Amino acid sequence: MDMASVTKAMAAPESGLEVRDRMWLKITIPNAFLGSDVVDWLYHHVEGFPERREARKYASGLLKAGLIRHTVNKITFSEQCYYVFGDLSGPQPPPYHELEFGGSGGSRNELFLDVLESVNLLMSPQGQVLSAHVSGRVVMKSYLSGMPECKFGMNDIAIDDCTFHQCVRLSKFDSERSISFIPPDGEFELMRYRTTKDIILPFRVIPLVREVGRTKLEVKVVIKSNFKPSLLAQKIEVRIPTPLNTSGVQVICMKGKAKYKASENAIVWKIKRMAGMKESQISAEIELLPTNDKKKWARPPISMNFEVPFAPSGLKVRYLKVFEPKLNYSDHDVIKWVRYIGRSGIYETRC
Repeated sequence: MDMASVTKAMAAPESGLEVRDRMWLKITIPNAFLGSDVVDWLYHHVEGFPERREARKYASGLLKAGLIRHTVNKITFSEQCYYVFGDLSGPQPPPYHELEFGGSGGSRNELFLDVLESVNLLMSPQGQVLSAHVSGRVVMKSYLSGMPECKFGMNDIAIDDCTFHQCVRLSKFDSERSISFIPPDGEFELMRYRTTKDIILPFRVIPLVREVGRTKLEVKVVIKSNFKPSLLAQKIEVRIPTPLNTSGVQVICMKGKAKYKASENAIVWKIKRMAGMKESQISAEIELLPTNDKKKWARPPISMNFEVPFAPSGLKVRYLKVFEPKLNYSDHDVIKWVRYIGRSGIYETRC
């Protein structure tokens, strides 16, 4: 078989080879294994080897091959030192520097993690959630020098299905709650996913519409923010659909502002931002012209758009270890920035 495929074998988290985070000096090497266990698993599970003296000659081949990188700069293949995988899957710009007072600040090495989810709901008049699911994706801007091996980890959250950027090693997710990989430079979609269980619904809408004769139609809708009081959801928009026979509409709201764009047959309520665990109300009286043969219909659900600074799925980033074998830097030298941006898609409540 080919060398690449062989290593890829040890790769599977279930394979024989033990691979765990080891700690040397102050540093902490991510997903590393002993050079011995490699020669072991090499012959024990890899056939075509006469003696263990041949299983080691091969291992030395993988080191020169690159499929296996030396934790700390060393040319000869030792067996009593740790190792980390290379690029098992299928350009040098000038670096930055810390600004000093006439001085050479250490090279720049930071990364950005963006968790972008979109919540979609279809709640019933009384709260009975009907539709519900979150479509998310984790994007990453990499500004790391060389080819540092990284280990991304989060909580575990019943994730449904998902894809992963090629550079992602074969990482079990039900037991690891962490995947490994060699980050391509620049920005890329580390992974994608979609969940439906245990989703956090930012807002809850309590719609109340009453009929008073024909000309009168009362409306009182209240929204309840649902999340830590410390977090503020901004760019909020509520869309309440008015009948077609609308003659005149009067609105009242203590917070934000709300207009009645008839050109769209709906009242638009815009709220600068709103804290957690809080309620807000908007009420309005709708005038109706006697309905002389109106189209066939039922009240379009009340849509809602927003943006909350957290992961509507419950996903939270626990850590992103970075380690460069060739160069000297370890996590301690890397600046890590995260940011959750949960937006809203089809978020409607049955009128």
